[PDB]
Amino acid sequence: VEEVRISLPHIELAAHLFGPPDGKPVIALHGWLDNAMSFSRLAPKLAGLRIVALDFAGHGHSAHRAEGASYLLWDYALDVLMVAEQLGWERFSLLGHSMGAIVSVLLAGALPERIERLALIDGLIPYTGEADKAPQKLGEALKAQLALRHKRKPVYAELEKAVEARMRGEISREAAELLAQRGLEPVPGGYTWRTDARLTLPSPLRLTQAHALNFVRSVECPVSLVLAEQGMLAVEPRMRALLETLPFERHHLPGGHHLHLDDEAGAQAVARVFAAFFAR
Amino acid sequence: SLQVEEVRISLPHIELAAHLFGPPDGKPVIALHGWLDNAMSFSRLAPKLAGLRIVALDFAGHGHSAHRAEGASYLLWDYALDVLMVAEQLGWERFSLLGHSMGAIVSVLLAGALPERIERLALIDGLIPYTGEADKAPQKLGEALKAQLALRHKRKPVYAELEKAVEARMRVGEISREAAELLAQRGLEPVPGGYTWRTDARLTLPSPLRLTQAHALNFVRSVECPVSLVLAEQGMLAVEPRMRALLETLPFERHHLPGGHHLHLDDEAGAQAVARVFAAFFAR
Amino acid sequence: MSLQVEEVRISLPHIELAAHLFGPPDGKPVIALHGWLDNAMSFSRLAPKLAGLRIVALDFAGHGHSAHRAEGASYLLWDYALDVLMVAEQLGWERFSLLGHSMGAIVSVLLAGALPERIERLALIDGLIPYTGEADKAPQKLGEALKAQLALRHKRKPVYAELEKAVEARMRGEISREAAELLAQRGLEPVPGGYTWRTDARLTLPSPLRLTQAHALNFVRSVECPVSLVLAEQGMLAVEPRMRALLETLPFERHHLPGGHHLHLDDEAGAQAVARVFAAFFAR
Amino acid sequence: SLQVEEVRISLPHIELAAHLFGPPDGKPVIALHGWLDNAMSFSRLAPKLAGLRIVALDFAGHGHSAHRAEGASYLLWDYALDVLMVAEQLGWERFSLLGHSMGAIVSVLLAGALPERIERLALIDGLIPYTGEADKAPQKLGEALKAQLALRHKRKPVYAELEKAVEARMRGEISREAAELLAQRGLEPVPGGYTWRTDARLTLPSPLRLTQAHALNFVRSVECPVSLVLAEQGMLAVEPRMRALLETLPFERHHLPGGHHLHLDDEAGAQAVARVFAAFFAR
Repeated sequence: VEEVRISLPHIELAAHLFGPPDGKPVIALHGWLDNAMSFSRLAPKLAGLRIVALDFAGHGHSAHRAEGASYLLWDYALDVLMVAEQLGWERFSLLGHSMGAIVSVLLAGALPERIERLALIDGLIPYTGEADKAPQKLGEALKAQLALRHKRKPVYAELEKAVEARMRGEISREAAELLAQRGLEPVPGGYTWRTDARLTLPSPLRLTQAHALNFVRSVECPVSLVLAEQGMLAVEPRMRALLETLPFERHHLPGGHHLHLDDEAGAQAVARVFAAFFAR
Repeated sequence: SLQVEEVRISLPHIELAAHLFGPPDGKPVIALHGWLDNAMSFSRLAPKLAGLRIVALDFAGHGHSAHRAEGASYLLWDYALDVLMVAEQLGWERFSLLGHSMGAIVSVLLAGALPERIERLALIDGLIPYTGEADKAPQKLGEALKAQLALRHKRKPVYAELEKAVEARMRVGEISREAAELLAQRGLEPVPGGYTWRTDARLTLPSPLRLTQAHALNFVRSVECPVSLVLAEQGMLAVEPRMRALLETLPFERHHLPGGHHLHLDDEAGAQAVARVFAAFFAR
Repeated sequence: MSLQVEEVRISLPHIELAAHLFGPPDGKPVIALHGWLDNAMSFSRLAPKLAGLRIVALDFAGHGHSAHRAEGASYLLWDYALDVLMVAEQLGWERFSLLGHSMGAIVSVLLAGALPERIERLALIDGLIPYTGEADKAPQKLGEALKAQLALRHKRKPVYAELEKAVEARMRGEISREAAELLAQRGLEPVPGGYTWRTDARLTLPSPLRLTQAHALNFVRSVECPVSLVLAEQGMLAVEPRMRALLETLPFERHHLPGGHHLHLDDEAGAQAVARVFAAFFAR
Repeated sequence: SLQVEEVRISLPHIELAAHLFGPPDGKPVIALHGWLDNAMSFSRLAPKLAGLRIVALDFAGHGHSAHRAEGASYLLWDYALDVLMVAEQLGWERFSLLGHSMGAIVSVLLAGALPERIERLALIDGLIPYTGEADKAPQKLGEALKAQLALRHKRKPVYAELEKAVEARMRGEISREAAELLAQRGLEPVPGGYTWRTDARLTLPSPLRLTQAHALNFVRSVECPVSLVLAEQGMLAVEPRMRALLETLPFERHHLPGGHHLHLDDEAGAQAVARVFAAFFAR
């Protein structure tokens, strides 16, 4: 049994189950618009771990949220905790990529009694926004909502065009293909990339810089952070300075933002860091 | 001869109840009530404001409005979207807001986020939310996550007798009997025991992320339209020197009136006192 | 002295309904059921005249101010029967009576024949059995139902710029002007162009599976309680003259009255006529 | 290169799960499983039907498809509507049905009601539902309504042990391998172990049965060729009314040794069903 629905009171999520049932409890959280197959290459190289690779709401094969509900970061955080409860987990670890890493940091800092450790791939804090611009951002969010019912879902008459659509938005062909297998939905024309139109909405309220700094400082468990030298630190070198103020174990590795999925090579690089980490 | 007075308003994500006051050609006003109250909050004030088309909206989870769907939150800017969507569904471009307590706070958020849309703000004994700083936000989100896990356990009181239900609404001068009776007519629901104050258990939840003090101040300083704020002499705001110091730096017109937090509902004289301010304000 | 509760939500597990409450809390418990596309104000003239009774004038799902059913749910006659039974459970009612007009009378009979230990009495207004269909046409009928379900996304609801054009629209659905007005107060919803008769597009769908004539007659035979039937001279018997003979085979009390199908709502005289019948019947 | 095998199909009112089998350009077939089963019911059969594009659909409330919304029914013609909407979502106008048990009953209803859409029926040990006449209909409606009131109270069993949950599946007759195949798509994790993911409303009795005349009228309105596989000693095969009825029908019958789940119990049983249906889809 490697593929299940997990029924929470408010939503039903999909998950793929990796590793043995006696292994260390881990939930694996993927990035924006991705899904659990983000851990195709990586989950099976971390033996000793019972890895539940969760589709976030509105991604992969998990349900779309009910009408009116938001896709904010702490809504995912609540989903993940309730997945843990529904499994009977008390303490567990989080393996996170990109947005998934950000969600993991929030949970760890909000509920340090629940999180045993963090294995994070090329993600840490959200894009932030300050109080002076907040009235303005809420207004943008309110207007984007009035346009929600007119959003488009593109259609690709053939699969290969669906795969390469995903590359122009950057990953390898095998990565795109692996995501597509869990990520595509048949429509009359052909396949579309299953998603919830609300996932493109601007947030009504970003965390300030002080909020994000406080979350990251509230983490109490060990942290292993893999940084793609062609990834996030290529896009934000102010991150470098913040990372120096933190105790997290940093490993810079070749590859891009999805280094753990692009290649067997990247995945094996990531796996060796995390296998070490999970063993101590 | 014909007057539609009670309606549903269909938003794409929720269906709300509203009571309509005034001539269909009056200045457009949406009235927003307080936490765990309902449209009858305005049952004495709205008839007294006779140039105005007042849409007295029940907020989600309140009065006769639907509860939100499973998993949806009840945050201030959730109400703000709903209110805006009500204006859309009514075909309103520009409109004014009349708000009591929490409804005043939602009004201020809306006005500061969408200055182009809000003509006027008439606020009763509310302005800014309770705020929380970033140093406690992680602990606050932990509390919210835990409260969500424990939400299953809460239950709603049942009153076998209606007078018991009104009496539970007053619990020694915070709200009058007449005020609790008016609210009770739109706020109670028959159950097997008798009556319950119709509500959503999720309205109990703590916010996962409070606005910071800086956030609250930026919203109130982004209000560009005329504002008339009425403060209850026997409420908390008119007593908070931190409120006085704030209002003194803002252009909002201010009036204090005898009475409690529900002064516009408690009796005719209060409603008329408040009417006198807002009727002059709207007549400009 | 105390203000009483007249308008409420009634929370069922799967839907939330609206009802208007008439009469003394200790009155004989009655649920009043209206016709297709009408609503609880179908009983606005008649209920106040039934002095002994505690009448819960229910909005059916998708009508008046009750919620529409969730995505994919059907509006078959027996779905209404369940909602009515669940309403009584939510009121704590063990045994109860029914007062039904048109489709409401039909639902009442289905309920009374299916669960006779709960229905004490039926008061029926110019309704008895549904339109039926035999097995030889069933595949065709389901086929039609599947095709209509596929075409349902394209249904839209008329918009009336003018309150009075929405009322006249209802007079050609025949019914007096004051009756259309009365129903319009509970049946109209504000939309951007003005007013729409609030409804669910699914109420236009054909049944996937009609009751056979034998079904209908067995539901009628299965009624165990006393039944009072009112027959409008220009109503049901003027459309289906076969009905007169079926009725002569049933122990239902029959009262022939003037007026059309909505004789209880068209005018004060119909309501007075109908009320003296039902008031006699409910005193026994 | 890699192919899409597991998918979500979005209908306006509900979201279903399906496994896709066979060549993209195959003869279009939607495969329909039986009561309380899922698409793993075809795990053995469908790979053996090589010319066919088989959309093995989880019925609402089963397998990995979503449960219906609050208040919605699980009646045979709600499944029929779903199957039709899935065909629309796939862009299929004419398509074939492969149905087991209740899946076969739903398929007959669809063919009989929309002859223009159904090209063939390949039915396994299913034909018409249990019927009930008008003289019992009020009693049945009342039982259905009393069942609805009491549904609230039922809670689903929880099996601390995965194999205890499988063994529960075994109580008609079915093999351990068929049970485990179904359990891979039909079990969900729960605080105390595992539960068979199912909607409780699936246990409710119908409010309104088809009469015998309805059922007969549906089977007799099927205008397309049908291949009916019967289990040799099943109730459908031997009850004199079913044999008598079936003798009057233009359907291609084949009685085969095996249980109600003969297409799933064992590879041998699947091969046997494959041969029949393979030939039938070739003509």
